Amino acid sequence: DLKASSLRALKLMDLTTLNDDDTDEKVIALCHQAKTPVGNTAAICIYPRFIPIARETLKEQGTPEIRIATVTNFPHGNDDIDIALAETRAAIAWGADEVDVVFPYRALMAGNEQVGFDLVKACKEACAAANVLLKVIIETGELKDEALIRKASEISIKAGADFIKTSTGKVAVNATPESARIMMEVIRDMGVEKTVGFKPAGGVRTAEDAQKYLAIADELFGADWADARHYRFGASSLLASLLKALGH
Repeated sequence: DLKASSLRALKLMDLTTLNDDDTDEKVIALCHQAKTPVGNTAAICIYPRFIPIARETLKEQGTPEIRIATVTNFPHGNDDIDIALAETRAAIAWGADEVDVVFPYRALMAGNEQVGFDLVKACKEACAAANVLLKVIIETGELKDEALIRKASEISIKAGADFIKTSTGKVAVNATPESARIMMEVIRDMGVEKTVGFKPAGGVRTAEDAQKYLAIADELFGADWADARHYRFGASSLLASLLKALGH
C-alpha cells in the first residue's frame, strides 16, 4: 500500500522552497534532493530569481528534465491584472517551465467572477506562447465555502488553466482531502480530465497523506490518470517521508 503509493507520489512532487529569505545554497540543495535513489521528482518550485542557478544545478547533476516551476501574483491573489501579468511575463523571462499564479479569490468572494477569468486568461496567453504550463492556485483554505471552491475552479478552467491547485502554502489552511475531492469533481464534471491537472499543495506532510490524495484521483479518473501532466504534490518535507516509506 504505502510503498506503491509513495513511489508514485515522489515522481509527482513539485519539490518546493518559497521562503522570504531563500538563498542559492538552499535552492542548490533542493535540486540535489530532487534526484533521489528511487526516482526524480517531477519538478522543483522556487522564486523566479533562482531559476538560472537551479537550471544549471539540474543540468550539472544529469537531471535536465526535472521541470522548474515558479509562482506569480503570489501569495496574495490580488486583483490587479497588470501586476499579475507583468509578474508572469517576468517569470517566463527568468526561464520558468511552469507558472503557478494565484487566482483573485478575494475579488471572487466579493462577487466579481469576471476578474478571475480575465486574469487567468491573460496569464495563460503569455505562458502558452512560451510553451509554459499555467497552474492556478484558488486558495481553498481562504475561500472555505464549497460553492466558491467549485466556482473558482470552474472560472480557472474556462480561462485556460492547465492545472488547478489548492493553495499557496502561505495561509493557515492549505490542502485537505475534502478540498481535493471538490476540485477534482469539477475537473470531472467539466470533462477536462485530459487537459487539466490537479495539485494539492501545502500541509501534505506524510506518505499516508499522499496515499489519500492519490486514492481520490484513482477513484474519480482511474488508476491510469495521474502522471506528471495531470497531478502534482506541492510539498517539501513530504519527500523525506516518502523515501522513509520506501526504505531510504
